[PDB]
Amino acid sequence: SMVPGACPLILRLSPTLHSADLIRDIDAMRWFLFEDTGVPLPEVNIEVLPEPTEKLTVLLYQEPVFSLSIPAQADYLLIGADASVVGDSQTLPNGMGQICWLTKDMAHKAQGFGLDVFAGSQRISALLKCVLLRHMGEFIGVQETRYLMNAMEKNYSELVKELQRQLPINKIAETLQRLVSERVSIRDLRLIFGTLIDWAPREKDVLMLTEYVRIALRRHILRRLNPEGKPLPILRIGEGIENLVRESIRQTAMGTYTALSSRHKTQILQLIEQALKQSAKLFIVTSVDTRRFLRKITEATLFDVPILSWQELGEESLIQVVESIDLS
Repeated sequence: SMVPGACPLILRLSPTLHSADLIRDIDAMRWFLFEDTGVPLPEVNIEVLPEPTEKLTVLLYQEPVFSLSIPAQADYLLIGADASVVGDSQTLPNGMGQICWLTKDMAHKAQGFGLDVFAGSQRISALLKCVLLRHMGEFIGVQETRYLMNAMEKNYSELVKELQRQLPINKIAETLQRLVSERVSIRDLRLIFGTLIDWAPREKDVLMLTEYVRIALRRHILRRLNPEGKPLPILRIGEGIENLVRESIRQTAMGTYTALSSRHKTQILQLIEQALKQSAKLFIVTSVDTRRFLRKITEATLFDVPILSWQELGEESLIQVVESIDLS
């Protein structure tokens, strides 16, 4: 008893909406998260609250980040879809999306528009999943990279045994973290390990190895952003900002970080945020030698905002320059 080591993931439910064949739903949820994003997740212990408040809490390493109260009338949960039908709209914490509760007739009407709607137990799964995608970078450390590299040795022994003698594990783990953080799938381990073996002796910076590994997954990146090959509602950055960041980066040579002028950071942030309010959804483009720093700036907010570059863009990808930036 009193063993050290917190519990990874645990779900607290009121017994009014419990054991409605929830186990199968959460299984089928994680068995799909795995093949969607590669990271394998741990089992989900479920706790029963002797409570009347019909509440649910999802505790992450014995510390809470999601807790919601479901009204009695709630049913036929819809999640952040179009405003065609509005039964009851709601906003989630930390900007994790918006939900909407629907009536049966409104649910059928929504289904008519080709959307999807959940009811019964599957609403719990579709909400838990929405919670997890926001916190996928938590389940990748020095101890899970080892599990992946031990699973591989079944069929790729001579590849991992050759990757090991080029990098220490505490850099492979960092690279995988930097990748899965930006919602880039890592299910193709063969290609990542190959690209890491190629460039390892020529470079000792994980922050650069990540960029090189990122260039090589153009198909696996674009196929997800732009199904059926539609033109990209892109944006662009201003040459002044590009140059400013360019000289700021070299301000330090060893740490490889950029000296920050808040009297430029703040303006860049506000100007970008205002520009996105024009409904230019995603696909901010930038120079190759700055994308990492640009994402470093934004990650504090506006998460789920892709920051691509020209190298990740195919020679014949269909483009529409919808906006441009003037600050300098």
